[PDB]
Amino acid sequence: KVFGRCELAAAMKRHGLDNYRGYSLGNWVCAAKFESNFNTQATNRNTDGSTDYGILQINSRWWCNDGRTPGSRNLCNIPCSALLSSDITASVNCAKKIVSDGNGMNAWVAWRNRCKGTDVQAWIRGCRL
Ligand SMILES: [Cl-]
Ligand SMILES: [Cl-]
Ligand SMILES: [Cl-]
Ligand SMILES: [Cl-]
Ligand SMILES: [Cl-]
Ligand SMILES: [Cl-]
Ligand SMILES: [Cl-]
Ligand code: NA
Repeated sequence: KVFGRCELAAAMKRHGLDNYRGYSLGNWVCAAKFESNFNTQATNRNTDGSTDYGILQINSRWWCNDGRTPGSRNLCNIPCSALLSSDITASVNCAKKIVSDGNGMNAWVAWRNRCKGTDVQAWIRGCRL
């Protein structure tokens, strides 16, 4: 599924991400824009052989099982395929564990490089939330 901007803002609010760990909804929408362009089916292979999955590009190195990332963990206790669903519940539940892990949203390098410190409220501007 390719979400629209306000459609994703609304889904992320419905699943309790807005202000989760103090990160306003615009931060989460911005992170999803630059990680996946709002596409739930996005996958990207890392140099180290791990893969990133879904709207928030969650990595098989730590968070999900894909069966092809040696020495990896599955800390969200999910198949990485669950992160590619039209329903964002698994991505949101896993993202909540990631952002709790101690470095906040810096875990998402695209958030650090493209969203952190910017006018992230622009991402939810005009949305009926
Ligand atoms: Cl957009
Ligand atoms: Cl915001
Ligand atoms: Cl594996
Ligand atoms: Cl594990
Ligand atoms: Cl699995
Ligand atoms: Cl959803
Ligand atoms: Cl933080
Ligand atoms: Na894994």
